[PDB]
Amino acid sequence: GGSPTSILDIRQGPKEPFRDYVDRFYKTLRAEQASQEVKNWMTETLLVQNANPDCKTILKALGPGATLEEMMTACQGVGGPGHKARVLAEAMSQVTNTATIM
Amino acid sequence: GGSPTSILDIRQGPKEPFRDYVDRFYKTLRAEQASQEVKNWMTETLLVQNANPDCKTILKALGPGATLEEMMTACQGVGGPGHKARVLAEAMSQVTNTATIM
Amino acid sequence: GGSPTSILDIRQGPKEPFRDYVDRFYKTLRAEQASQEVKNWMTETLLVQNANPDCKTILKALGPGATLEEMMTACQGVGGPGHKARVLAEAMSQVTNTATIM
Amino acid sequence: GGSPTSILDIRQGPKEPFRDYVDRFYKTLRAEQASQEVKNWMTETLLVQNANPDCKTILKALGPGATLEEMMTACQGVGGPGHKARVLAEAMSQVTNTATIM
Amino acid sequence: GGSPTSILDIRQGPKEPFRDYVDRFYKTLRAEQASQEVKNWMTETLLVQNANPDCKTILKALGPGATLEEMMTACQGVGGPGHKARVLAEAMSQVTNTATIM
Amino acid sequence: GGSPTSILDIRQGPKEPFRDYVDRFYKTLRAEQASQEVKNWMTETLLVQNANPDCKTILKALGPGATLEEMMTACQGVGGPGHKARVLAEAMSQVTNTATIM
Ligand SMILES: O=P(O)(O)O[C@H]1[C@H](OP(=O)(O)O)[C@@H](OP(=O)(O)O)[C@H](OP(=O)(O)O)[C@@H](OP(=O)(O)O)[C@H]1OP(=O)(O)O
Ligand SMILES: CC(C)(C)c1ccc([C@H](Cn2cccc(C(F)(F)F)c2=O)NC2Cc3ccccc3C2)cc1
Repeated sequence: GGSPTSILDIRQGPKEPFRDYVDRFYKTLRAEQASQEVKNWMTETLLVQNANPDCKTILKALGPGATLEEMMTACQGVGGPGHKARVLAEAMSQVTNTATIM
Repeated sequence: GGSPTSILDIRQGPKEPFRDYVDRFYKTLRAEQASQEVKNWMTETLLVQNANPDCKTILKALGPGATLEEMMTACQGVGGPGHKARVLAEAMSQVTNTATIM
Repeated sequence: GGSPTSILDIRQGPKEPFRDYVDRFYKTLRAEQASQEVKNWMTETLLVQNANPDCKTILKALGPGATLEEMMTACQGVGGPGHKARVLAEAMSQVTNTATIM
Repeated sequence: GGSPTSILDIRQGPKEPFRDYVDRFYKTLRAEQASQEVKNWMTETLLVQNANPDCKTILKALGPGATLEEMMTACQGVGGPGHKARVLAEAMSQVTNTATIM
Repeated sequence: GGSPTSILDIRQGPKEPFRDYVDRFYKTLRAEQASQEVKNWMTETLLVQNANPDCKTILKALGPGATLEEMMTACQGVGGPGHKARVLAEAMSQVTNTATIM
Repeated sequence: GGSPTSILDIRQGPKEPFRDYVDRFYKTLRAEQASQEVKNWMTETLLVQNANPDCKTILKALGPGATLEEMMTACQGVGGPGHKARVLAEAMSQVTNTATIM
């Protein structure tokens, strides 16, 4: 997108949820002086790309075409139980098994 | 319901308990021009969906038709580490032996 | 007392200490319009039932009628080093051992 | 003690360190209307008893008669890396060995 | 580097995201009275050495020459589920294997 | 120490990084009433002894005579993801290995 402040850097921390950040990506767009085509594009390309790898891995898992409502339901668990319950055990139970890796 | 800010996005944080969020859902509802029925429908359909996979996993667990008194009570340990006394110990002990999942 | 803001909903949080809730419950009772016996009925009836599973499980353990000095201390362990150093960490081996559960 | 607020209940949270609370206990003493000796008695009896089982277990370990400088330095470890590193690990391997407990 | 309060110690906290700190590194460069060449130099020379081993280890992961955009995406992995779940799931299970180490 | 607030004992919280505690140790030295030599004498001794057992052990571990700059980078690695990744990884199996301890 490249529009100042609004999308070149609007990013989601790790504790910052996918839900709170989308506003950081929207409310901030309101600040950029862009055309609606300039913004809507910014919501498709830069949203998924510059936002929280816990969830980007979910945005490419759900994959494109997911409405934000889809990236919303799944990336809601970003957090200690929803995601982290599944994130700690995936690496923990994988490498333990590292003699054989699927 | 699709009413501004409340049912379009009122949400429950992964650290935010079933109570703080319930206050929000109830609060921004006072911000949308809504009748008594406008809000009663808004509670059942969105609260369960747009709210923290922890409580959301409990609300379905409660079985629809359970008064909020129950969504409150069951989702009380919902919590920062609270509910999770059951969430981490399971994910950490079901996947742990080899591959057996029950 | 079924008093507004004070009992019907006063509730201790998960990340929350027995203190601040006890303070919430206490501090607000003056705020309700009740009779003296009523309030006393709340300190004994609600304070245990509507507060923080790390600690509620304790209150039910030390038991009703136990001096607050006793409730306090045990529930002051709630919170990382006191209650936490013990329980899930033990829950790891309770379900690992799940073939046999005592 | 019984002097209003200061020593009847001044308590140390679980995550709250020995210094943050000791400060509460001290400062709150300045506010009570106690004789010089009243307060002196209070610093001893209530500082060790109503303060965070992590540090309280330490104050008992150091042994009564230790100056606060000693209670302080020792209790500073209360916290995740210094005190928690030790108890989680010990509680974990002490009971794992459960057939034999020393 | 040694320029006024910018590079003397601008350091990323262990829990401070790369993103949050880097600003303290940027705006401070803006905040000092340096020449344009000094600051450009201060970016590469100083941002990596003084930036939180979680990310200072990532800046090693990208491999020098990566545009900061790469440092941004990569260090965005700094965080609990992405970078902490890897050091928690890796370091714990590696040394466990200490009979044999690769 | 004995100078006001600064060196009598200035202390670091567990989560308090070397940037939240030491910074205090710095800003506060400008306030303590010390001779130019005093402060130089106090910046060495008190800084290492009264600060965060993780980092305190680091400052002693690098070995005296190291520049503080050498203690700063070296103590910026205090922290859960960074520092706890290393000690959490070891303490758990250090004792598991208790049949043989090296
Ligand atoms: O900082 P501590 O006193 O050592 O304890 C913390 C704290 O728990 P408390 O609610 O009891 O204060 C965190 O709470 P937050 O303020 O981060 O919400 C909790 O977080 P979670 O509920 O999200 O798990 C965290 O756990 P973690 O470091 O896994 O985020 C847990 O630390 P311990 O599990 O290490 O005791
Ligand atoms: C090993 C130790 C650090 C001590 C430990 C173990 C596991 C717990 C908790 C389980 N548990 C235990 C006591 C009190 C509560 C409270 F206060 F939070 F309700 C609670 O949930 N379950 C976490 C919830 C959570 C969140 C994110 C990552 C891991 C876990 C496990 C906390 C601490």
